[PDB]
Amino acid sequence: WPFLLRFPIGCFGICLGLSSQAVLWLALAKSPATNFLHITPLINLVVWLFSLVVLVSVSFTYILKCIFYFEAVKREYFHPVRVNFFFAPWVVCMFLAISVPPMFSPNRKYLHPAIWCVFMGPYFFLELKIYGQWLSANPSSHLSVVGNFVGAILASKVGWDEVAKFLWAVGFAHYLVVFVTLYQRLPTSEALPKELHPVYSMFIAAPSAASIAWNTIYGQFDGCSRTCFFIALFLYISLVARINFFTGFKFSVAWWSYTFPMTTASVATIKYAEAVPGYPSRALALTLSFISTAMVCVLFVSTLLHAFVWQTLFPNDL
Amino acid sequence: WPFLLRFPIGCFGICLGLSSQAVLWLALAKSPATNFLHITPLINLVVWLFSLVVLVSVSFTYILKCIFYFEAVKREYFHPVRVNFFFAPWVVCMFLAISVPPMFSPNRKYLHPAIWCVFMGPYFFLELKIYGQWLSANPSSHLSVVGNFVGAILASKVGWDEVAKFLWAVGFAHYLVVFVTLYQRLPTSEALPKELHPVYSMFIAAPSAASIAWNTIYGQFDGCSRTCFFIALFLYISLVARINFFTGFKFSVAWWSYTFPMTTASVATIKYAEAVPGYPSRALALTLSFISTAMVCVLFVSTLLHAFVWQTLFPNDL
Amino acid sequence: WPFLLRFPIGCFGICLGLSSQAVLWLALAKSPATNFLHITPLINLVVWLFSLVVLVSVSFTYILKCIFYFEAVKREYFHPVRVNFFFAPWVVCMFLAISVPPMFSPNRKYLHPAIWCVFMGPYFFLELKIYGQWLSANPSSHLSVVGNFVGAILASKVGWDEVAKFLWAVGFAHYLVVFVTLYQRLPTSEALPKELHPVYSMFIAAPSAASIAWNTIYGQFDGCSRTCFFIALFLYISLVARINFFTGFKFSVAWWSYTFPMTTASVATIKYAEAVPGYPSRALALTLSFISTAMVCVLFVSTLLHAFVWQTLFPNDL
Ligand SMILES: CC(C)CCC[C@@H](C)[C@H]1CC[C@H]2[C@@H]3CC=C4C[C@@H](OC(=O)CCC(=O)O)CC[C@]4(C)[C@H]3CC[C@]12C
Ligand SMILES: CC(C)CCC[C@@H](C)[C@H]1CC[C@H]2[C@@H]3CC=C4C[C@@H](OC(=O)CCC(=O)O)CC[C@]4(C)[C@H]3CC[C@]12C
Ligand SMILES: CC(C)CCC[C@@H](C)[C@H]1CC[C@H]2[C@@H]3CC=C4C[C@@H](OC(=O)CCC(=O)O)CC[C@]4(C)[C@H]3CC[C@]12C
Ligand SMILES: [Cl-]
Ligand SMILES: [Cl-]
Ligand SMILES: [Cl-]
Ligand SMILES: [Cl-]
Ligand SMILES: [Cl-]
Ligand SMILES: [Cl-]
Repeated sequence: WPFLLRFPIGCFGICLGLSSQAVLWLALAKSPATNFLHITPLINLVVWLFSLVVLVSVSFTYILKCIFYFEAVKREYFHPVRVNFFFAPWVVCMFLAISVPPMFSPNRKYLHPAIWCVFMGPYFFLELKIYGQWLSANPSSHLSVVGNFVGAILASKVGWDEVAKFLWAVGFAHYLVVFVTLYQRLPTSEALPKELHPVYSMFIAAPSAASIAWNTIYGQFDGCSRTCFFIALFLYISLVARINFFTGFKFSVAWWSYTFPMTTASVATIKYAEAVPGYPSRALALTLSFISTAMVCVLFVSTLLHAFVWQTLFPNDL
Repeated sequence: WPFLLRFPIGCFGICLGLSSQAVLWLALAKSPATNFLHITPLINLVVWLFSLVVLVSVSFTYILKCIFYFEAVKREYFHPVRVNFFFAPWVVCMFLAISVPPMFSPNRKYLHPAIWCVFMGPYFFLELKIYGQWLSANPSSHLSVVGNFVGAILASKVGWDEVAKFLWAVGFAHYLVVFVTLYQRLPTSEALPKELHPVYSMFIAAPSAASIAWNTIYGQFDGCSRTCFFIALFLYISLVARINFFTGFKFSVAWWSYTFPMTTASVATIKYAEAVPGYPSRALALTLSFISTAMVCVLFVSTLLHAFVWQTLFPNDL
Repeated sequence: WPFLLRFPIGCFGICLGLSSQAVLWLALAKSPATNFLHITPLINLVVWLFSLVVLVSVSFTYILKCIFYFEAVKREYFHPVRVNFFFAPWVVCMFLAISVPPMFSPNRKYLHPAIWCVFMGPYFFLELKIYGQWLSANPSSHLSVVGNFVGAILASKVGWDEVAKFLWAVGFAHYLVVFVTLYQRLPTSEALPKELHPVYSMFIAAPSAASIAWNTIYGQFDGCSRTCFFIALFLYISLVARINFFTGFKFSVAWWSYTFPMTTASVATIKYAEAVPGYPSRALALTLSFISTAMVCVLFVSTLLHAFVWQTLFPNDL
């Protein structure tokens, strides 16, 4: 009935809509293969702050939710679906950490190693606790895959090359089982808003994160980064082709969780253009970046215009 | 009751018996490690034409089947087993495309790129349609594995090295799930003609096709091509050892679908001899090629002598 | 009722407690990264003989068991759990073969190839027979994984580099399915002595054996050996963290089968220190070796003091 009680966790995904984008506009300002466009770095300055403000506000309201109604938090945690959203704040904070604007650090040779330890203490603690709790047959909504690759990226950025290999191995081990189990029962059309958002978006995006983590850790675009990227591209093509355009769709706030895969799948190709200099690669990167940015912007406008003039966004007594 | 109605799709496999062989006799005429044998290229000329004629005749009779009795085609398509034979004509045509005799093209530096696009338009269309139809728990008789590796070979031959990597990645992704699911319930003895031919032959042959596609695309026999080939060899050894010779077997026209794996597993070793010059490798390649050719020839003679003098080959009202 | 009838097969695991250790004390006497410690080779001399004596005695009593009560052997073999112990003698003998003290062979450039063939005749025969018997849905207690990597190590030591690749490929193929199937139902706490010892120890140790076999066969610590080792380390960390220390545990003779994984996971890190010269790697190797040796010694003392003064070690009429 009150505002605090009627608050879904999916609001974390809203941050995932923006923070990942904050990465891409940095790459377009520093990509050696995209110097034809005069993309000023100032475009990155007015996105990182917005993402940080959104994260701060959402974390604030969630903490105010926990301090008052603990029974709601306990009920939400003990769910077969909503567990995957408990890794969201760490991932969003890590994506914000990677994309610091150049103005803050004139010489960012290496970031201080405190942030990585601070952000992987609780992450491994929560992951181990969740896995142990669930272990005591569909092990697809209780294992984390995306966080390991982002952590490998962060560790490589900090300066611990050796550490990031462990995270990459753990992420690969956790991803193989999920890919084996889930692919046989992949959701069909007219099921995107059918209470599966925390699961099927971070399964077509993790293949792309590996293509970035491996390239960052090794520095050479070998065959390892040229296969996971193509697997992600094939999945993207399958989703684009199989969807039913004739049936159509209706607006939902839950669509914000499906913008992360296509947003993180364009930095992969913009970092792939650097390896193979050619017209098709640059055209593909540009068109994917354009469509991702346009969809993000139109979704933001729609959710802004559907929240203030009308007060029907928040469901009551879920 | 009539000839047109009583016509199984497995006739496509007959082409798979010959066209793949047309590849091998080309390799034996150009293998640098098999120049001791004075294998004239003329042996390849009188096999490619035969395979093309067989394909033309079988395609003709199948088209005449479709134009008259559409209900039979609809019933055959909506089956849990017979779907896998709907990828056969494209694979056979592609194998015929790879093994063009040298006489036709005096300087075959690169084939024209039209053929690959013409042959992968419908192939991807059909694969996507079939997967989407089945998705809407044994996902082993509705996914294609062999076609991707042959397409990678064809794309590498044409001149698009970059394209063939995508097909290789897709084939690997589709093969891993099939290998995981099927290996736990591998068919036992006295079950080869038990209505499973479209499935278990293209599971012990796809591991060998990768060893050829990777070598062709990269040009160096690295460790990637030295593991899938050994997996295929181990599967071959298991089939040879476990089969019950005491029980015996009876002649069946359906045996023509099991000659493709051993035929395509000998070009792998004849292209593996080129990497490691040694007596055991050459002996293994020669003996596998000999046994495959002998079995193909004896099967052809048996099916020819069991078709004209006696009119009991075609079952009535399946 | 009699001694011969009341004899479990798990006694083979006792040899696995010692023979693997005989390897480690050899490495500490020859590791270029552990020359600070003045570890004399004499420590290896008084362990290999002990392991050989234990193996001889246990094999003797098991043969005397088979010659008298064949029905007991038949009943033990036809069990859903006890099959995995039928590969133990070959593995222990192979581990004894690898760790021959230097004094016996002044110039051990290459071992004679007879031993490998003698030890892989029966091994492949038994593996194929067991797989064929079981095939005619939890395929986790009838497939062998560890033996292939040890065989690859032995073949590389003998001088047949090419042969050991086949064993590595077979081991990888058999391990992938086991890892996929078993990881979803990994045993929880208070279940280590719950009649699962032949299964869950050789699943957290096989990942480490690959890191040694690949390094031995190729001679360069590439990325292949730096991922399976980390997977094994992650599994080790998960076991250490998740176990319930508050509940405690009671002594059991069956604990001897769980000392093999941590014993074979320390030679991996002592051979990993040679690739990356650094303080953390050496400290990790030293502490793992110390804890493994201490646990082995305390378990041996406990099982010696629980066998002679008290006669309650052997259960009657299992
Ligand atoms: C969707 C993603 C996140 C899951 C991971 C899929 C893997 C099964 C793929 C991705 C990268 C692929 C590997 C990429 C790099 C190599 C090394 C590669 O080396 C070469 O490229 C040949 C010679 C050279 O250039 O070094 C040989 C194949 C192999 C092992 C590939 C095998 C299959 C791998 C491991
Ligand atoms: C039956 C087939 C079709 C399925 C594919 C099985 C894969 C799981 C195998 C086949 C090739 C193997 C890879 C082959 C090549 C490499 C790179 C390889 O590089 C080396 O050979 C070491 C140093 C060098 O020579 O480069 C390290 C292991 C690895 C990744 C192997 C890991 C396991 C792979 C991917
Ligand atoms: C727990 C174990 C026993 C199961 C095996 C897990 C595999 C899926 C892992 C282990 C080694 C990994 C491979 C290790 C070596 C390579 C080649 C590697 O080459 C590089 O390291 C980049 C450039 C170079 O240094 O050669 C690229 C990734 C890849 C294929 C890795 C992909 C994933 C592999 C095959
Ligand atoms: Cl970036
Ligand atoms: Cl996740
Ligand atoms: Cl060829
Ligand atoms: Cl297929
Ligand atoms: Cl050793
Ligand atoms: Cl085992």
